Amino acid sequence: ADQLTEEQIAEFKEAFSLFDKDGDGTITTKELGTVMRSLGQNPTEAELQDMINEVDADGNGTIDFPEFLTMMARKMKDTDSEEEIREAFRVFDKDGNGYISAAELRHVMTNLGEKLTDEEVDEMIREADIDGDGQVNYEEFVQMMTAK
Ligand SMILES: COc1cc(CNC(=O)CCCC/C=C/C(C)C)ccc1O
Ligand SMILES: [Ca+2]
Ligand SMILES: [Ca+2]
Ligand SMILES: [Ca+2]
Ligand SMILES: [Ca+2]
Repeated sequence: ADQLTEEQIAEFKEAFSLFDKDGDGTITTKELGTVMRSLGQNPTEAELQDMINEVDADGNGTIDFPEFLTMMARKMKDTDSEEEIREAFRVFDKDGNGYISAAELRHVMTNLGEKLTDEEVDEMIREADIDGDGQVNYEEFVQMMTAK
């Protein structure tokens, strides 16, 4: 009956130590690839794999913690985006009473570009999602992103 639970939040908290679990403190593609299990199959990493090494190839396909927070901070917007996404609810979600499915989401992602994989969302939304029915909405948008 309860959709929001503390357990769900703990997942993100635990994942924090999961990345460094490999060693004392290090962020590498191997660590990220591990998360693939919780997501079953998230190409998002496959395509990015090259992107990570490219920008990370400055010294090694690994990123230090001091830079990890900065990178995630800029890449991921704080929870304050909730208000910003609020305006996007009407435009992003025309139906309003309805939610965007994975199939419809793909069409939107296509218009954006093709830098990332096309399957990332199709499979990521399939496993990582408890419902498995794939659905995106304003309420979920806030939980989707959380830099802090
Ligand atoms: C540094 O590159 C990395 C960035 C992230 C951050 N992860 C994300 O941004 C997940 C992608 C969000 C998918 C959005 C789908 C919408 C259209 C519904 C994780 C690991 C990394 O290696
Ligand atoms: Ca490490
Ligand atoms: Ca680095
Ligand atoms: Ca929709
Ligand atoms: Ca869902």
